Amino acid sequence: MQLKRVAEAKLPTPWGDFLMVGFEELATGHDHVALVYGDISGHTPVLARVHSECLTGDALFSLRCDCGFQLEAALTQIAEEGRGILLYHRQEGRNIGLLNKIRAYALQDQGYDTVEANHQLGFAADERDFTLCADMFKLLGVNEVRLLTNNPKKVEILTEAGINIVERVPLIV
Amino acid sequence: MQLKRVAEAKLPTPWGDFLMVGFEELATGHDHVALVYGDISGHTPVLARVHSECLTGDALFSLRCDCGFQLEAALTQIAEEGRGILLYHRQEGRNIGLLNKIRAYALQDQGYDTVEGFAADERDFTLCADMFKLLGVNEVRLLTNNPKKVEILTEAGINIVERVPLIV
Ligand SMILES: Nc1nc2c(ncn2[C@@H]2O[C@H](COP(=O)(O)CP(=O)(O)OP(=O)(O)O)[C@@H](O)[C@H]2O)c(=O)[nH]1
Ligand SMILES: Nc1nc2c(ncn2[C@@H]2O[C@H](COP(=O)(O)CP(=O)(O)OP(=O)(O)O)[C@@H](O)[C@H]2O)c(=O)[nH]1
Ligand SMILES: [Mg+2]
Ligand SMILES: [Zn+2]
Ligand SMILES: [Zn+2]
Repeated sequence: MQLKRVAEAKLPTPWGDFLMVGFEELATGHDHVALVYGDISGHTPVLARVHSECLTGDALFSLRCDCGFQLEAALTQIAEEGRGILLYHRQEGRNIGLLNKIRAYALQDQGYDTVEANHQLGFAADERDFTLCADMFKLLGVNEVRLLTNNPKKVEILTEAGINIVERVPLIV
Repeated sequence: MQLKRVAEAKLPTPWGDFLMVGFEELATGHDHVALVYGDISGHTPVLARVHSECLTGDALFSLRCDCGFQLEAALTQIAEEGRGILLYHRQEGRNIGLLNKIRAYALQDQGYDTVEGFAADERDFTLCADMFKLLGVNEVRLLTNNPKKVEILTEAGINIVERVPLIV
């Protein structure tokens, strides 16, 4: 356990109420958050989406990526399921940070794609640590998970990070 | 100057392209960002909105506040003006932080209100003044419905020459 559950409140949205849970990294103090829809108790695998924070897409209407659409789509599918979870993993730009993501777009505003745009900035393809997400699930009393994703390689990674993914689920975007 | 302009890229949106500029606090390393629409040069006062980051409202569709609507409304009015700036001031929950904002809602989910162990507003807007300076901006036409904000922001060093109602 690298996180601690520090608080929760009712988050009213156009899909209904979500229980929003605040998490704090024990070692850094960094925050992360989860949105719980419905009753997640029960031996029934829980439908969940692991979303990595993307300021530009998530809040600034960026068309340069589909993060915002994926975010809305996940909440919708979770609402339609009536029971689910969305982990808002606050590791901006694949854990390199917002500023680095901007200077990556700055380089992409020249040609080079995502991969070499980071090797140039000193980072690898993906610098993220999903064990934190596994910790959030644990703190939420969640075991078996039906993961919302269109990338099969993600399931390999998240289960690898310690998440008991018993089933996959495509995202409508 | 407490900030440094570290990078910029084209930010395509449904209103067109914005030049997004990344800023870094010299003392903390914390980031902040600005979105520039059109050509902000010229002695003409610049229309701008100072938005304080609110994760729940800005990205998580929270109805518990109108931060998200204000955010969209500002970008729209700026787009309609054809020249403007939006400062995304990353001081969550009035500078107390996201976690504290959640445990505040937790109390509001109880009895207390938005004023009960921090003050009313812990924010420091001098950083915003710094972003404008780094953007080569002087005179500002501020987008806001709160007149008391103009007093505060000009106080923080922003040459606000006009308050402009933010239509939502
Ligand atoms: N270094 C870069 N990071 C980016 C770029 N565009 C988006 N991102 C970051 O990548 C993260 C999301 O992209 P992923 O491709 O990881 C999407 P997710 O993790 O949600 O995978 P899927 O479920 O398979 O869709 C998110 O944290 C963004 O901030 C880019 O051009 N460069
Ligand atoms: N502690 C609290 N912070 C809040 C609450 N509602 C919003 N906020 C936070 O306050 C910040 C912005 O809200 P304000 O009401 O201060 C809006 P601003 O200061 O930008 O005023 P205007 O220009 O008039 O729009 C933002 O960072 C929010 O996360 C609340 O009930 N309690
Ligand atoms: Mg605001
Ligand atoms: Zn993105
Ligand atoms: Zn808010």
